[PDB]
Amino acid sequence: LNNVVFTNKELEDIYNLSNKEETKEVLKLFKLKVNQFYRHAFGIVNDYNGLLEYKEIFNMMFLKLSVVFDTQRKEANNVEQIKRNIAILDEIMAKADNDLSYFISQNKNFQELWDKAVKLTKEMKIKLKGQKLDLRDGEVAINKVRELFGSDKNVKELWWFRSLLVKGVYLIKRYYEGDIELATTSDFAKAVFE
Amino acid sequence: QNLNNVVFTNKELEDIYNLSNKEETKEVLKLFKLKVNQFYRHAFGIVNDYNGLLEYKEIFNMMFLKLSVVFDTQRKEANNVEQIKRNIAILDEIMAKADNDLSYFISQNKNFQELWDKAVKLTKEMKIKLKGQKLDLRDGEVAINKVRELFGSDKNVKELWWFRSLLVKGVYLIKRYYEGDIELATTSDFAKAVFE
Repeated sequence: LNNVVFTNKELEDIYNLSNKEETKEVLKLFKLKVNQFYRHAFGIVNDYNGLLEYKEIFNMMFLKLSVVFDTQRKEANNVEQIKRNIAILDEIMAKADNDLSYFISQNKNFQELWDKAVKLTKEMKIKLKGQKLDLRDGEVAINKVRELFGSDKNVKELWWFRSLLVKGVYLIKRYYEGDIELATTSDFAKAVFE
Repeated sequence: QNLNNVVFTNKELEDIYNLSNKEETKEVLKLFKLKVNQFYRHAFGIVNDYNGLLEYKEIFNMMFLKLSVVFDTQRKEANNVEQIKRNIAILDEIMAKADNDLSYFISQNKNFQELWDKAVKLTKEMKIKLKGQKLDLRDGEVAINKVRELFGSDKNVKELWWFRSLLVKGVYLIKRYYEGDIELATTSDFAKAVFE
């Protein structure tokens, strides 16, 4: 439910203020950075949504940007300041990347799991070659991984823990839909209800 | 998911029970009938309480393979009480091995016990968290999304969500790749590393 990100309308309004003629070829560069910025920001939101701290990082990016827009809004023709603002946007993205790394490296096995996902993906190139796979769902996608690497230590742990979790939310759902007697539906349910 | 033409229908089971028509082989036939039930219970218990374990299908099938053999004996000895008694003992031995196998594997896979406990622990907690939340959606997606939404901070669901997100991204881009695309090598740091 984004509201922290400026609409293309709002961005165009801000670009306008840079009406003078000298502040024109710099305004070209500024417009380019703001785009690289958006790309960089959303890249984070759909390449790192698995990282808890991704929302924080995304938001800081736009909070810091809004500040730069404040400057621009009341100095839209100050080319030397626009040049600096362009540098600040670069500084903002550089910190977002730093944050991204700090967290990924602070989460024990996050680096290892990343490499593994990279390694198995490369292998998927081979395995899927002309397999004409075509289905939408994290399910189908994840089932494929199981189907191809069921013997891998990491996808094994993921599939096992996953199966239990899913089983756990389905039964509690049943429980609250009036049921019980569930305490003897499986060893899992028995341990969950005892 | 192994659970097909290896398991005898209740029709087939009834046919086999019939052969035990004599009258002495009747009170034993009651016990045999009981064991075969406990057996099915035990077997399917494995298929819906351990499907997360790769080797579950193997175990399930061994159980019915070994069972089929006991049925062969019963079929041509349906009135041999002392044999029936032994068969009942064999079914007990079959279940005992299935349990052995289930343990062997689970302990050969390191963190499986830990993850099981954790899933149990978090589920217990879901009882409290979900109380009157009227959750009602089908999909492993929705189900797992909920777990992330409730325990996003847990060490284990954290690793699962991270590794999961990358794997899914990896299978989707390779799919794109094979649908004629490329230029993908610069769509993300992940794709770059995948294609370099």
